[PDB]
Amino acid sequence: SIKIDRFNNISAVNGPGEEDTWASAQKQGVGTANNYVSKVWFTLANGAISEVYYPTIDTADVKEIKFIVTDGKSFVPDETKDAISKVEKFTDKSLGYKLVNTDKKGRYRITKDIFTDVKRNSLIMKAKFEALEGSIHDYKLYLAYDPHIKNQGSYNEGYVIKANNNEMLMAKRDNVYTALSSNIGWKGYSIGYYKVNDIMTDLDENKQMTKHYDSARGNIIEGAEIDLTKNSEFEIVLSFGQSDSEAAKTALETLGEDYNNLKNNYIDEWTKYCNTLNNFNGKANSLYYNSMMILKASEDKTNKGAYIASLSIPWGDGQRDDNTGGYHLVWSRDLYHVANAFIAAGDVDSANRSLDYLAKVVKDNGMIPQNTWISGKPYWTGIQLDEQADPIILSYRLKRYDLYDSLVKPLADFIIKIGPKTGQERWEEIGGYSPATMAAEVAGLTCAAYIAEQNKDYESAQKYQEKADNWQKLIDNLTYTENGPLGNGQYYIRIAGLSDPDADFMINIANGGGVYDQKEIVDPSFLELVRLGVKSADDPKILNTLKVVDSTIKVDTPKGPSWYRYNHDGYGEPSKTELYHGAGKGRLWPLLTGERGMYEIAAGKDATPYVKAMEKFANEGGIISEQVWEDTGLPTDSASPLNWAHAEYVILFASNIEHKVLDMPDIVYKRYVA
Repeated sequence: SIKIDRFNNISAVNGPGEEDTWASAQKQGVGTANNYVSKVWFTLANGAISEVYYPTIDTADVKEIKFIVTDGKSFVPDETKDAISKVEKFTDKSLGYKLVNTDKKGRYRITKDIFTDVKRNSLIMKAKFEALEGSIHDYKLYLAYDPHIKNQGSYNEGYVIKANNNEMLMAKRDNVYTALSSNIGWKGYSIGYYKVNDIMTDLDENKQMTKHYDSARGNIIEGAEIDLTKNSEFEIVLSFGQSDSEAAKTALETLGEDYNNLKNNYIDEWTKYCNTLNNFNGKANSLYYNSMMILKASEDKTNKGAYIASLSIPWGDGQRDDNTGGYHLVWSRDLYHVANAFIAAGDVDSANRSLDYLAKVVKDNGMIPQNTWISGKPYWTGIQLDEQADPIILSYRLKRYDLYDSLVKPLADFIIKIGPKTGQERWEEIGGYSPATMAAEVAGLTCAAYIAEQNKDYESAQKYQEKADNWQKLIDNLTYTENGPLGNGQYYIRIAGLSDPDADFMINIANGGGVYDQKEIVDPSFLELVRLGVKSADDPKILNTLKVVDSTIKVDTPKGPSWYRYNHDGYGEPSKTELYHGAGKGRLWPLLTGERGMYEIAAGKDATPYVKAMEKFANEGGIISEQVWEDTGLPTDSASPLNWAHAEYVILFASNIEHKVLDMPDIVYKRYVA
């Protein structure tokens, strides 16, 4: 079959190396083959491949793969920080990327083509080096691969082998192996310890490879020099496997394939998917398709229906390298919104798979936990009522009345047992009576009653609706203050702790936000009331709240308007030069710009400016972050892409064209807002 020869000629010294961190969460791009066979996902940041996942979407194995160039005499620039990167996709209907990194000093230029092998688990990167000033022979090019197998940078075992006369740098941890190869091979290799004797450190001192270790374990960096005199353009392949032979064999198969063929196959698969989506009479734009592919690419390929929140590690630069994947979890709320985008786009199958995933969760838990791993196992144990309701609402829109016994009834019964109060509202920080959460509960029980009737369970149907009607009539008395310190004192507050929104009640804001009276805090989430058809867009209580919200937490950035989640939000960078580590300052959410746009449509007004604002908030790669700065409207180091925000953009974009709220459950609207 294959002839692999391993050798341990020289082991690295003075390990295990210093501790590491993940890459910046601001991504230039994300991708994966549009099939379930190729279980590899990649992300791009700062002009280079950042985290790479295998064999599941919540299993990061790589921190970075970047190029380092030097003249072998003095300067040593790291492309990820000493060069300007420009990103563009192969086409508007494929998650394939081209990167052009131009040295800030204009000495060199590196161009990359990145995508995966549709048939096997391998990441491909074609690259070419160009000498802008002087001659190419005056430069040295080195590749630095940083493996963080199974979500951790420490204790990574690195070594070198030879598969069919092909020198591959190997890395392993438990059952996960990686193989790094070159179509033209390496001019030299070395596996050293991070910040000790790694390729980067070796160059800072010698500006050329001095060490050539072929073994190491800990926080390692697998470096290699590219023989430029042999070819300024080459192909780098990274394969994965559950063994040395598998990884190596996979790399050999990918390398043996014709480049253009692999690339075209990758693009065609993605294009095929895009062309299956509604184009809205030719109005569908690039951001629409980009958003839909990103969502499509956010599903685990083993646990189908498991869509994650974001394929990034927020403020990763400041996060320690051990076990990280906060946004790599499944939230019923985010999944619900993502499913709505798939529905709006015409990909009903994807929405149903996500619903069936949730049905599986309810079967094993009897309810929806705060969030779960992609496997379906519960993670956090917070109690969010809105999360118990959304799957019911989705069951209704997908007309999946077959899930009544396994999904609808258990969740509806659970909600009636503990509602209308919630353990925590959608920001997952505080409990009480929330207009957004109660809106979800009313909509969910109404949809549950509808489905119960379809199943001829009239007893439950009546029970559910009666509860829904009762809670709907109490929303105002429980969350609408008329004694607030803001504006005219009349508005829905973020959340009430007691059964009287006019009473005094101190709450503790998360992330070091401080202590304030419930009446001092407003949250744009109240618009969920109208979004779900629980309240009319022209209800004077809604308008009154809007005045207070825009006077306190609205900001017109040079990219357009956006809003904070609520006053005194601390979930974000404390300053422009500091990363979020638990206590800082919450920034603007393009997600909320989209939600306001959706409300405007409900109010019978043009939402184009909100569509345009979201478009400008997206970066060069068409990726929308969770948060953006108030002064420039540019992305912070928050999670990106924020799948929920892309889903919101898709729904807003489409809704603004149809002139109606495409994801609002009609029976709820007809009963309360019509």
